[PDB]
Amino acid sequence: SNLTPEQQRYLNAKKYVKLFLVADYIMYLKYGRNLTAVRTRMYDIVNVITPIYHRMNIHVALVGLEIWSNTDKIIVQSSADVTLDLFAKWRATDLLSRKSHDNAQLLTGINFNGPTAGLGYLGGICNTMYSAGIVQDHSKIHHLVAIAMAHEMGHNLGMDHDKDTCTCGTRPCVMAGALSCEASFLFSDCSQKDHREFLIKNMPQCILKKPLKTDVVSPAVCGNYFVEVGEECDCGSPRTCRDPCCDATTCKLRQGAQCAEGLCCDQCRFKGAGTECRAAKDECDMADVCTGRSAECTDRFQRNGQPCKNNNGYCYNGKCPIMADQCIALFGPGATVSQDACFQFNREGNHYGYCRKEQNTKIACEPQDVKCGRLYCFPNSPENKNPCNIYYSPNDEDKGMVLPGTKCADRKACSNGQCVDVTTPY
Amino acid sequence: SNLTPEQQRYLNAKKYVKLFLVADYIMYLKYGRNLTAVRTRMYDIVNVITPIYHRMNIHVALVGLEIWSNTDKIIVQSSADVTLDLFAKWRATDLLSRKSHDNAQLLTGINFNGPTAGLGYLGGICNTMYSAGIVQDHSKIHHLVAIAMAHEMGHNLGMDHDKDTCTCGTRPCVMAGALSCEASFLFSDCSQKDHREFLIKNMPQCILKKPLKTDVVSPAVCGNYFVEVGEECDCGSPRTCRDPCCDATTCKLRQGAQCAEGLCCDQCRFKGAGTECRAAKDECDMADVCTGRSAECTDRFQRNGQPCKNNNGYCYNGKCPIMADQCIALFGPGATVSQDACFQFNREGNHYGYCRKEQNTKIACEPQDVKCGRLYCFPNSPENKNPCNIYYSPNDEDKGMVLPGTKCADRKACSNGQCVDVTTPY
Ligand SMILES: *[C@@H]1O[C@H](CO)[C@@H](O[C@@H]2O[C@H](CO)[C@@H](O)[C@H](O)[C@H]2NC(C)=O)[C@H](O)[C@H]1NC(C)=O
Ligand SMILES: *[C@@H]1O[C@H](CO)[C@@H](O[C@@H]2O[C@H](CO)[C@@H](O)[C@H](O)[C@H]2NC(C)=O)[C@H](O)[C@H]1NC(C)=O
Ligand SMILES: CNC(=O)[C@H](Cc1c[nH]c2ccccc12)NC(=O)[C@@H](CC(=O)NO)CC(C)C
Ligand SMILES: CNC(=O)[C@H](Cc1c[nH]c2ccccc12)NC(=O)[C@@H](CC(=O)NO)CC(C)C
Ligand SMILES: [Ca+2]
Ligand SMILES: [Ca+2]
Ligand SMILES: [Ca+2]
Ligand SMILES: [Ca+2]
Ligand SMILES: [Co+3]
Ligand SMILES: [Zn+2]
Ligand SMILES: [Zn+2]
Repeated sequence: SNLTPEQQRYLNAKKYVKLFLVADYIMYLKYGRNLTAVRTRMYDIVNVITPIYHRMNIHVALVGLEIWSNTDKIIVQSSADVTLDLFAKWRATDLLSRKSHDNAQLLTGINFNGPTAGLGYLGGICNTMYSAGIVQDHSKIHHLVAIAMAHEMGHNLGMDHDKDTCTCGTRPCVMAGALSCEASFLFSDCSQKDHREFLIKNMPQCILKKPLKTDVVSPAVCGNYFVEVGEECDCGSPRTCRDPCCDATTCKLRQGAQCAEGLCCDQCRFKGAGTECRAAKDECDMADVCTGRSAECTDRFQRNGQPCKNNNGYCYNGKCPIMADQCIALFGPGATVSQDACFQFNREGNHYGYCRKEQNTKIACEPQDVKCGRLYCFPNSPENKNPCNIYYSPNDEDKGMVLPGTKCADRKACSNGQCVDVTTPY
Repeated sequence: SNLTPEQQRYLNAKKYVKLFLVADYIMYLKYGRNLTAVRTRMYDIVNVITPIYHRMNIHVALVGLEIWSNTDKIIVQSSADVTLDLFAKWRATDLLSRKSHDNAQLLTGINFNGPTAGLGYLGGICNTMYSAGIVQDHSKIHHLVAIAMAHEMGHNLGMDHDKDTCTCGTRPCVMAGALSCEASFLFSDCSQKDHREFLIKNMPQCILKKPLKTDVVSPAVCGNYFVEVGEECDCGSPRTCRDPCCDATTCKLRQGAQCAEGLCCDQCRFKGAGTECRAAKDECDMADVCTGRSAECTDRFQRNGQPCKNNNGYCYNGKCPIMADQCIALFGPGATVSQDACFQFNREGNHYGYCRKEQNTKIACEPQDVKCGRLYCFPNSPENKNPCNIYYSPNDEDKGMVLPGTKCADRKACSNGQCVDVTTPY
């Protein structure tokens, strides 16, 4: 109730963690230079992690797998801390450059200094440079290694270590700071909360996108609640399965049934074509309709240029980019758009003030394209004595620039560093 | 059901296990190419083993450590069975030829196929071809890796897996078929009995020899029940120590104490000079007496020459070496000394028949020193057609020759490939 319609809508949204596992050189050697063995080892670990996170309304999906059999791609060392750091960086510049994934975990055969069996950036989930974690293949029992991985992933998802009071049952919980073969596959009531609050406050977007059945590289497992290649539906085990449209025993649709789950499926039958499946959430969202011959129901948004937010902007691919909200995202609450005069600094085409970067140079904004270059904000505070303040980033000079589609005038929005009319398909 | 003098005598003897550990290349990489780390690992493991086996009157002592930091000497595969064989043969071939030890254990970071976490020949202790075992550094907790090694060594000591009727408390025992991370460091009642029986019906001699304090390659540890360099005594950990003569904390004798161990040590004091500390086992043995100013009991014997074995041999360093028994030792029962004529082949000076080596050459025997070269025996098998038979080891050529002090002529014995008189100090 206290949660915005979006927050509640976010929490209710099923979660997916497109995971990308990585086995290091020692893992390859550890398993007799047998890629099949290493690969299988990982698959199993996943078969333990998946059912664990189901109780968190999160489906871990192995969308990728890499075994450094020819040689490691990062200086994996006894220092769990350094290893994590190097792994994350590699993951940010190398891996993410060729394979899109929500989180990556490193399974190494090396032995980290001290009792630590893994590390994972707290809340780093979805984050390009922090949604990672490392785990030592510390025990022969893969069930224990999986828990270790779930632990690290637990951190990535905002969860902390269980404190004395925290409980999940009569045995230790995944987030217990110390392992043991008496460890369960349950998260303490604390973890449950920490996670929830984390989600509410951050709402990491990436964990919302469901991977394609083909994106999953893990051997299809019937009963894991996820329809994988070769399966028609997955409602879990015959005992837990609650969908009459599916045969939990073989993961196949039952005679007559055309679909099992989905917004466009009622009583095991494709909803009539034209029937609405998803209503409009905002003034830029367009109610979705069922094709009638499919089980899914793609999402569509209003046509760009559609006035939104009391005529303060124009819809852009479902969103309503306002120059005001952008300042609040760059500097925080209370932040406001600097007066017009400020944007005139874009006509200088200097290091920060510009509109477009054709090749690598900087083109000064045209007198009528100023509000499309660098965004000048002003934190509405009785302290700040500067009306014009920009948000620069040495790494990305685009960061801090007026987002595309941002209303730069009446019936106009920024396309490519220029204030153009919103009456033209953009 | 009864126990023979030699058996009881053997049982009472303090047992020692000069262990040699070997780490594979993966172990090297598994610990960041840090020899200190790998050594420390092996050291910690021995620290857990020692106390376990002491309860068995067995003092484990690390007399050798070899880390294959450059390359493995054998092809360590995921097949435990094949690795055990390769290692067992390597030891019998390369290792034993470089350093003497009672038993070797291969600690590898490789993962064995299936649940197997180690392997070790049954009752192969002291055997040059079977006193070996392979252990997987499967867990991060060296405690479980120690129990694993203790388990394999257990087999080497004639111990077998525990039956559901065997116990050692509430926790599972070392020789438990399944390795629980809650496993204790105790041996089941069955384990202890099989061991006793094994020792009685075998009496592996190598474990009777105590390792010189200078042979222990492992760092001195006050509490390892072994008086190493810089220690006056070692009653184990200060917590378990029960010896009223030793300061378990400093491994120093307490005030008013002259000793803590020794046949000539009683109640922390030296037994008075003259006191008997050992009876004569055979006819070539002389009762031993305490000096009064020492805790040890030197085992003196009869002067070499004393008639023994019903006048078939002459005492030699506490033993009565006679060809009669030698043949039986080399070719089993029924084997008897061949007829004089045979020994003539020793004059041959050829490949096998000789009396002694200079360096690479062999000084053939002479008409009299003939019966002091290669021992000639013959099987009593009716199907036998050869009177002169020989035992020859291409590995060690000395093997098969007549034993020193062995009664050759009448009142003479073999000294150095020569039949010298027994009256002369040989
Ligand atoms: C690589 O590892 C795989 C297993 O991880 C080995 O294949 C297994 O072989 C056994 C028979 O000994 C089968 O019972 C298993 O089902 C197989 N595992 C599966 C499902 O692949 C394979 O032999 C190893 N490679 C080699 C030849 O060393
Ligand atoms: C090589 O391995 C040894 C471990 O045997 C490391 O030494 C340890 O260093 C830590 C400090 O980080 C101490 O707390 C431990 O007590 C040390 N172990 C012992 C007993 O030596 C050493 O730092 C490693 N070297 C490298 C390059 O990492
Ligand atoms: C197998 N090793 C373990 O169980 C050690 C135990 C431990 C860590 N710190 C300690 C301080 C005192 C006593 C024991 C420990 N803990 C770990 O590996 C945990 C480390 C962690 O919290 N990583 O984020 C991750 C694990 C939960 C998978
Ligand atoms: C960590 N894995 C284990 O505990 C497995 C369990 C196991 C062996 N055989 C089985 C058959 C069916 C199911 C499980 C097993 N056992 C071992 O590693 C034991 C193997 C052995 O007997 N070595 O001599 C050595 C061990 C005591 C250290
Ligand atoms: Ca499935
Ligand atoms: Ca829609
Ligand atoms: Ca000691
Ligand atoms: Ca004596
Ligand atoms: Co003792
Ligand atoms: Zn943690
Ligand atoms: Zn066994």
